[PDB]
Amino acid sequence: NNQDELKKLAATEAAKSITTEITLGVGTGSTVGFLIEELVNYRDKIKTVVSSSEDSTRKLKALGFDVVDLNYAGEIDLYIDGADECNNHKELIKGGGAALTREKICVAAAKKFICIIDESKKVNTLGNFPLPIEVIPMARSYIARQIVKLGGQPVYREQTITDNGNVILDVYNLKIDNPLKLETELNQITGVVTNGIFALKPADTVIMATKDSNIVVL
Amino acid sequence: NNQDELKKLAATEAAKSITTEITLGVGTGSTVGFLIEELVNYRDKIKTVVSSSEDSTRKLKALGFDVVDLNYAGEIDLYIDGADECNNHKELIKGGGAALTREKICVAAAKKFICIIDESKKVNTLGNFPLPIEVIPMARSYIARQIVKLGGQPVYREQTITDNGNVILDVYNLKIDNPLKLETELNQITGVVTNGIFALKPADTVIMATKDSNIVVL
Ligand SMILES: O=C[C@H](O)CO
Ligand code: NA
Repeated sequence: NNQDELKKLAATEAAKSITTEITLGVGTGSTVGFLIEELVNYRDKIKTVVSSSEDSTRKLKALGFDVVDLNYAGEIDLYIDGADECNNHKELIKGGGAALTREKICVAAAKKFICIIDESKKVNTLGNFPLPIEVIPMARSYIARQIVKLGGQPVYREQTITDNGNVILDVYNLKIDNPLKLETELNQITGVVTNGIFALKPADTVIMATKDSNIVVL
Repeated sequence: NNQDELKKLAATEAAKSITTEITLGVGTGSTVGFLIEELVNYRDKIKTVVSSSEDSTRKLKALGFDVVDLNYAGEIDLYIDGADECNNHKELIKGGGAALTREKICVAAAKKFICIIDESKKVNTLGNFPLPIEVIPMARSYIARQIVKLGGQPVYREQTITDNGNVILDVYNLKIDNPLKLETELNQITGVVTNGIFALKPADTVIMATKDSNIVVL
């Protein structure tokens, strides 16, 4: 297997979109890890870095990058991040491992979002990967009940805490054939901070490393 | 303290709805302070107490009530709270005391929501009192910009952190003629934790103390 080589390929290809002086936004996760290492070749163009997690921030600072709060940066020119799932319309499930809320905020504040994935993330319909939802701890049980009513199977990630001080519910069993509609419905549930459907603002570009080490750009 | 007398009047009237043994939900603020005080008369009827703020929890425990986390309380039977504004359809603006998120969660989980106000909170169109919006800190400026596109004037509430570790934007200039629509569209903004429009789940009962010390029930 060469999943790491595919991740590195997609990350290396994406970094080439850094062609001018920008405020760069950086995702979280294993694929982004390869992207972060590649950024040492673009120091002349990276004016400002905004980070979606403390894990990414730690890695970026170790490489000599000046990571600033989004409030100080204003807007991101280019945000680069991975995904758990990507469908045929560049709509994503994100937030599996960490950073759901700040990743979604970074995407919102970014003029361009490039998603980097290996082929295993590519699906026709979202939902096989469980949907992460970050929730206010006090509302966890109420929200789980409302998700049951929506047809999902909610599970509490017991003892997990986000860097926003919140908890996570994973939703299993969902066939998400209408991402726009379900992302909207979940946003309406009191106590939901963020849900992991990235559809209302999808990826602008998807760089996919294929099983044969080719690059396909959606 | 004429207004204080009106608030005590409204709170005393609401407390009389505690007729059977219930799971009680407690709001936040000066009006609720008079209700909490009155709760000593209803001890034998209050099995469980859920609190909407740390401030209310300290007060409730100072009077020897057992404050119970909503997750093991399950469903609130009766929630009593105040508001910043109440229109003609029992749709509210809340969050002047910065506790809107947990208050909104309590309302969602409550079988009956009783809102207690003096007549100065009664309006025909919501929005003259600034709409509070709880916001993930890193998303503050981004959200401020989006609020401007909705015709609002966002002002960061200085030196204020919520029980949930978040910041508040107070939004001026909105004429909220369709609170259901605006509440829905603010829920769609990435980084918004809770907005202070209580309309999709309005109050079930409003108890209003008028300027001539009478009680009007809406
Ligand atoms: O405490 C002040 C306001 O009633 C918050 O809703
Ligand atoms: Na939200």
